[PDB]
Amino acid sequence: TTAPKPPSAFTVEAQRRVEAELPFADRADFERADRGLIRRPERLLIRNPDGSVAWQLGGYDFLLDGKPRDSINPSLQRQALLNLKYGLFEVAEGIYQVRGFDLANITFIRGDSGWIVVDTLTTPATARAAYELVSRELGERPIRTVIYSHAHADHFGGVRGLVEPQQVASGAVQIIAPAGFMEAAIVLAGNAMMRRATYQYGTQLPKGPQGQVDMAIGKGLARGPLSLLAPTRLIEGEGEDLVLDGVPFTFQNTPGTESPAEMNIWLPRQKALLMAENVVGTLHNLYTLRGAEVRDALGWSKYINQALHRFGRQAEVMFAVHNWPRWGNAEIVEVLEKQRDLYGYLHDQTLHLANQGVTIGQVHNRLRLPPSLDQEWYDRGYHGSVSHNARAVLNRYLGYYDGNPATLDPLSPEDSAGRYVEYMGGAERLLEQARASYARGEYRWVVEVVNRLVFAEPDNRAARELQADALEQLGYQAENAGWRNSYLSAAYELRHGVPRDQGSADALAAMDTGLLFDYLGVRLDAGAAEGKALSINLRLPDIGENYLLELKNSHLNNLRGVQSEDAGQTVSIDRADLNRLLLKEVSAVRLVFEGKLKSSGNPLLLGQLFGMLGDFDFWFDIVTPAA
Amino acid sequence: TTAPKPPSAFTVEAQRRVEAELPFADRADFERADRGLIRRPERLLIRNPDGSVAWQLGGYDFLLDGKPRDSINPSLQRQALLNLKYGLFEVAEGIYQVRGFDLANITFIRGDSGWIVVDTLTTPATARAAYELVSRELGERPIRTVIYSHAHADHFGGVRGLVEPQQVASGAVQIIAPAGFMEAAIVLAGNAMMRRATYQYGTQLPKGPQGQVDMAIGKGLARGPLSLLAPTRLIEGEGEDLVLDGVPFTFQNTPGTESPAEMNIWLPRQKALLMAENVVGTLHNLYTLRGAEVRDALGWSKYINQALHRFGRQAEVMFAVHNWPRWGNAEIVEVLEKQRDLYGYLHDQTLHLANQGVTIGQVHNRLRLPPSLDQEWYDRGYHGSVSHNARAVLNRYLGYYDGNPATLDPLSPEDSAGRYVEYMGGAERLLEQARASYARGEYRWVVEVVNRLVFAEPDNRAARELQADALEQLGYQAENAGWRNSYLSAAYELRHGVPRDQGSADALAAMDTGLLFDYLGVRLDAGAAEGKALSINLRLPDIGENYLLELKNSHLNNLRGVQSEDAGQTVSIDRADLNRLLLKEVSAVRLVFEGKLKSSGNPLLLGQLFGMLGDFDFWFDIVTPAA
Ligand SMILES: [Zn+2]
Ligand SMILES: [Zn+2]
Ligand SMILES: [Zn+2]
Ligand SMILES: [Zn+2]
Repeated sequence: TTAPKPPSAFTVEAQRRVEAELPFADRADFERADRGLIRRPERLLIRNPDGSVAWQLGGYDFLLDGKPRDSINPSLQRQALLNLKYGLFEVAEGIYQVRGFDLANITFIRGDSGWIVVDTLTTPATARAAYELVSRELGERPIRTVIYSHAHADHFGGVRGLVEPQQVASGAVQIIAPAGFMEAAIVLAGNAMMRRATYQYGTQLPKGPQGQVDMAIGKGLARGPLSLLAPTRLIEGEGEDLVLDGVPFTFQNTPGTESPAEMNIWLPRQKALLMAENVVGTLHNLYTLRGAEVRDALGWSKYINQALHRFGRQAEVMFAVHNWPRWGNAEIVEVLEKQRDLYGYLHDQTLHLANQGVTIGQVHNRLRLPPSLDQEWYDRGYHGSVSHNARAVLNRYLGYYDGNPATLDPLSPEDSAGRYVEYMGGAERLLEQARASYARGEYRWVVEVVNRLVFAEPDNRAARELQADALEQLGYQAENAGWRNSYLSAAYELRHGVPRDQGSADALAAMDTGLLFDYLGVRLDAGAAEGKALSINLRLPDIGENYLLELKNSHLNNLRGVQSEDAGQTVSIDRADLNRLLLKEVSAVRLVFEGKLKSSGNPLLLGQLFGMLGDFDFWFDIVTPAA
Repeated sequence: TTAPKPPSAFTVEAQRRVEAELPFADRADFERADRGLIRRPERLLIRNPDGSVAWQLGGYDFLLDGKPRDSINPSLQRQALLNLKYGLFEVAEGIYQVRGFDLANITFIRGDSGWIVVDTLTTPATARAAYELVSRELGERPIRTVIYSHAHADHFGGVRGLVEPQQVASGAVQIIAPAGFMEAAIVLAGNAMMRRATYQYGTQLPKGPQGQVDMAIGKGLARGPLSLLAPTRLIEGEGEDLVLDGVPFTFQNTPGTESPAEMNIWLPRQKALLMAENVVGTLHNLYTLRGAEVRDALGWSKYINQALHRFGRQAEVMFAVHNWPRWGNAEIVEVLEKQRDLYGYLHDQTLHLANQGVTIGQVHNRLRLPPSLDQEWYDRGYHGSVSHNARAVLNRYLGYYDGNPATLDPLSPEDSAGRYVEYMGGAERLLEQARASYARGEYRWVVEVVNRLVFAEPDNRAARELQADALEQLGYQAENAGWRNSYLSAAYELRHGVPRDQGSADALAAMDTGLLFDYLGVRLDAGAAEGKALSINLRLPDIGENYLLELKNSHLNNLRGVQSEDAGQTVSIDRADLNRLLLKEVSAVRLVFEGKLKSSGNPLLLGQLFGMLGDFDFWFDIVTPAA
C-alpha cells in the first residue's frame, strides 16, 4: 500500500520527547504575534492577473483547532500556528507590517507625505494586496520610497505590484538597496536547484497533517510572475544615514564587503530595529537543502554583534522581514546576544570537533547547543538546522571528503547497489531484515539500507513502499520544515513516480551579460561541440558593452571589454533585443529586418552556436537512479 | 600479512590501459625540462640551522634507471621523472630558475645592479641554497627586490633565507606582493587540515615504488621553519606596470577582487610570461584533499583567458612557479587556450550534468574531458583530478547533500557499521564475499564494503589487512599523487596503527588580531565555558587596535574597534608581546613585572578565559573510528 500511514508508536514517542525537551510553557510568542493587530481579513485569497491563485490560507484550517497531531513535530506545529497569525499589524508609532500575505513580511513606514515601504513580497499580486489592506485600514497614501532589504526574490519579487517604471523614471519613487544588490539579485545550476526545491518546499504535497504544514520563516512561497526594478540609490560601504519623506533611517550593510547584499535598518525616531533576514524566529540556513554555496556563520555572528553594539543597546522594538517583532530592551538585548552566539557556537564548535577528527559524516550526530541557546524558540531549527548547518560549516572549511580514502573514489550508488544487495542475501532477505529494523523504530538506518535496494531494483514495489514508510516517519518526526517536506516528497515520489506531464523578463534583464553567456556555456552540448572552433565579437550598444565569444575545445568562453580582428562574425544588438530573442518574444529574422541585429563576417556563426545549446528536463529522478 | 604487496594482475592491466590511452610518444616535456640547464649539482642535500634535513633527492634514485614499475601509474611515473630535472636553468636572457630545490621554483631576474627574485621557496635553508647555487654559477649579486607571486607558504616561506629585516627596514630591499597578500597569507581548522595532509603528502611513506614517488607540482615539500616578511609595496587593483632595477614588469592580479592573492608577471624586454600557480604542468586542485574552501573554476578560466589576450598573443616563453617552461608562441597560445578550456569545461560540464540530475555522488563517474584536453600532459590530474574537481564544482554550487532524503540525516559510519555487517552475514561471511570481489579486481567496491567492517570491528586484523591490500592496489593505480599517497597512507595506518609518540613566530605575527581571537574561540572548551559570562577590553597599542572580547552562552566573541564601560577587565598589551605570550616565549607574570601587560578591573578574567582553552591531538584516527 501507498497512502500516508499513521504515526508509528516510535514516532508518537519521539513527539513526546520533544514536548519534554522544549519550553512549551514559554507561550510569549503567541502574545507577540498578536500584539498591535489592526486587521486580519476573514479569508485570504489572492489571485494573479492570469487567474491562477497566488496565495491562500484556508488549507491551513486543520491547525486552527489547536489540537496535537502526532504526524507533526509539536515544535514545528507551534511555529506553524504562529505563522498563521497574519494581517496588518502596528509595530510602533508610524510602523506597520502586513505578515502572512506571502513568505516574507512587507513593511510600511509613515513618511510626512506618503509611505516608505521596506520589501515587496514575492510577486505583484501579493504586494498589491498587502497595499490594498493598508489603504483600507489606514488611509490610502502614495508610495514614495521602496527599499529592498536584501537581494532575494521574496523581497524584490512583488515590486511591480506597488510601483510602475514611469514612476521610477519621473523621480516620483526612489528604490533603495544595498550596494551590490544587482550583482546578487541573480542561475548556473538553476535547474538542479529548482528540481531539488520541489522537495524542500513540498510543491507536490497536500496542505495537511500528512503533507506541507509550514515553511518556518512563513507559511510557504506565493505562486506568481517574478518582478524586479533596478534600484535608483545604493547604500555604499558600511552604510549611510539618510532621511526619507521626513523620517530618519540608518542602513547597516553586511560588513566589510564592497558588495553588500543585505542591510539592517534602524529608525531612531521610533527606536526601532529592523533586522534583516540575519535574525528571524528560527535558526536560518547556512546551507539551503535545495543547494547553494555555504554561508559564513563567523561573519554572520560578527554582524549581529555589530548591530547589538550599535543599535541593540538602545532599541525599544526589533522586528523582521520574517515572523513577528520583539518588544522591550532587555528582551531585544538577549535575543541579539543569543542569535549572535548561536551562529558563533555552530561555527566554533563544528571546527572544535573537526580539529579533534570528527568528520563531515559525524559532526551532526555530535554537536549539541548548550541549554541557553537550545531553549529559545527562535533558536529552533525550523528553517536551517543544527544538524545540516554543522555539516555545512565543516564543508565550507574542509569540503565534502571525510579524509578516509575508502570514500575517495566512490562508485555511484546505482553501480554499487547490486553488490550491497547481493552481499545482504538478495532483495527478499534484505527486505526482511529491514522490516525487523523498522519494527524497532530504526528509521534513520532503514532509509539508508533500503535505499541501496531501491537503487539496485527501482522497479521493486516492495522496496519502494518500505523506503517510503520509513522516510515518512522521519518526516512526521522532523522539527525542520524543509526536512519534513523532503521526507514526504521522497515518500510521495517513491509511492507514485515523478510527474510524467510537468523565465521572468525582469530577471533576465537583471542578469549581467557575462553571466548570461556563462549560462549559455552551461547549456552547451559537448557532443555537438566537439572539434568546433568559432569566435564572435558581440556589441551591445544600448548598454555600451563589448564581448568576445570564443568556442574552442568544447568550451564556450566570454570575455568582457575585448574584441578581436580575427573573429568569424561581428554581431551588434541591443541587450534589450537580445533578451527578447532569448525569451522567444521575437525572432532573429524579425530583428535583422527591423535593423536591430546587424552582422558582419560569416553570418552563420551565432546561429551555429545557439544550435549547439541543449536544454534540461525539470523532473529528473532523485530517489531512484535515472529512468 | 602487513608489508606492501606486489601489483595484482588487474593493476598490471590498469597500468597497461594507461599507456594505451595516453600520448607517451609525446616526449617533448623531456626536451623542455632540460633546456637551458646550467648546473645540476651531483647530489642535493640541504640542512637546517637546527641540523634536521630540509630537502634531499637521493631517495628518488630508483626512478633514475628509467625502467617501468607496475606499482606506479605510468603517467605518474613520467611526471615523477620530469620533476627530478632539478638545478639552475636559463629561461631567457637574464631570466634564471632554480627548480627542484623544494616544491616550487625560485626565479632570479637580472637587474642592472642586482637580482629581482620571484618567490622564496618553502623555508630559508632551501632559499639560501638556491641562491648559493646562482652565485657560484652566475656571479654573486645582491638581492634588491623580492616578489611574492602569491599568498602561499611554498612561495614566501624561505624569505629569511634570502634577506634580513634590517635590509627591508633600510630600504635596501623591497618586497612586492599583490594587494591582499596579508589577508590571504594566513588556520581555524588547522589541526584537521594538517592531520589530513599527512595522507595527501604521504608524510609517513618511504620514498620508493611502494610509497611516495612525487607531488605533481614538485617532488615534495621541504621540512624547515616557516618565515614571512610583510611586503613593502602592494600591487593594487587590476595590476600595475613597474620598473625594477632597470627592468620593466607588468603584474596582472587575479581579477576583479579588491584583495588579489595572486598575480601573473610579464616581462616585455624578454617577452616572457611568468604564469602564477594558475597554469602548471598538471590540472591543479579546486579542492585540496587535505581540505579547504572550493576554488572558482569559472573565474580561474576567465583569468587565463585575460592573460591569453593580454600577453599570450606576444609571448616567446611562458614559465612557472612550478614545473618547467614552454617556448615559442604557437605552443604558448595553445597551452593557455587549453588550460583555459580545461577549467572551463570542468566547470560548465559539471553543472550541465548537475542540471540533468547527476549528483555529487555520481558526477566523477560521468564526466570525461574531450580528446583535445585529455591528450595533453599538462592537463593530467597529477595534483588536482577531474574526478575530485568535478565533485568540488558541484559542491560549490549545490553543497554536500545529494538531494535524496535517504542521505539527509545519516548515522555516523561507526553507528551503522554493525548493522551493515549483520545484514551481510557477519564478519566472516562479509570477508569471504569481499575476497571473491578482490580476486576479480573490484577494488573501488572492496574498499567501500570492507570499510563498513573496519568501522564495525576496528580491532579485526583480517578486515584491516584486506582493506589495506585493496587501498594499496588503488594507490599503485592512481595517476594523482595525492590520491596515491592517500591510498598508501591509509594502508599504512590500517596495517600498523597511527603513531603513538608524535608555530612559526613569523606566521603568528602575520595573523590578524581578529582572526587570532577567532582561533582562540575555536580552542574554547564548551564544557568549561557553560554558564560563564565575562567581557574584557583589549588594547594593543604597538598596532593601535582595540577589541572587545565577550564570552557568553559558551561562545567567545571578538569585536574590532569597540570598547565597553561595562567590561570586567581592561588589558593593555602590545600585539608583539601578546604573540610572545602565545608562543610561550614569555609569561604573563614576566610581562606585568616589565610593565608590558597593564590591567584594570578584575585582574583574573583574561586568565580565566585562557584557562577554558582546550587543545587538539594531532594524530586523530581517520581510517578507523576514534580510539
Ligand atoms: Zn533572503
Ligand atoms: Zn526572505
Ligand atoms: Zn600556491
Ligand atoms: Zn605553489
